[PDB]
Amino acid sequence: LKCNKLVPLFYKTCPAGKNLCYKMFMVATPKVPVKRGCIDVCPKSSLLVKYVCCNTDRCN
Ligand SMILES: CCCCCCCCCCCCC/C=C/[C@@H](O)[C@H](CO[C@@H]1O[C@H](CO)[C@H](O)[C@H](OS(=O)(=O)O)[C@H]1O)NC(=O)[C@H](O)CCCCCCCCCCCCCCCCCCCCCC
Ligand SMILES: CCCCCCCCCCOCCOCCOCCOCCOCCOCCO
Ligand SMILES: CCCCCCCCCCOCCOCCOCCOCCOCCOCCO
Repeated sequence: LKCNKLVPLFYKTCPAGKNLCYKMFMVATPKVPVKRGCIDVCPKSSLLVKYVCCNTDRCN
């Protein structure tokens, strides 16, 4: 699996066990992702922080 990094023109290959890509962002500014990469479990979205997870190449 491949996922994009903070600057989406750059990407990486996930290590074993991380079969999800993710994009994190502050709920009030959803067009500015503050973090991106590979993860194993999709983090729990809270009141102020939202996470979008997906499982296909450079989907985040
Ligand atoms: C011998 C040397 C030469 C080797 C061959 C050449 C290639 C070497 C490649 C080396 C690098 C591969 C590993 C890199 C993994 C990282 O890219 C990615 C980055 O993913 C995300 O990137 C985002 C930014 O774009 C954020 O930083 C995320 O941060 S966070 O908040 O989610 O934590 C971060 O999760 N992951 C990490 O760095 C994490 O620390 C990975 C921790 C979990 C993987 C290691 C433990 C796996 C479980 C092993 C259990 C026992 C069986 C192991 C079987 C596999 C054996 C073979 C080795 C596998 C090694 C995997 C690294
Ligand atoms: C662009 C495709 C990459 C495919 C390989 C995925 C693993 C990449 C490992 C890191 O890149 C290795 C080659 O670069 C040599 C230096 O390695 C250190 C990299 O440090 C991380 C900073 O570079 C990325 C900058 O972008 C920041 C996030 O947008
Ligand atoms: C700086 C002023 C502090 C005032 C404190 C006293 C008044 C507090 C009133 C509001 O209390 C609300 C409940 O707070 C509970 C603890 O906060 C947790 C917030 O989590 C937000 C995201 O959770 C969303 C639901 O998650 C469900 C499981 O995924």
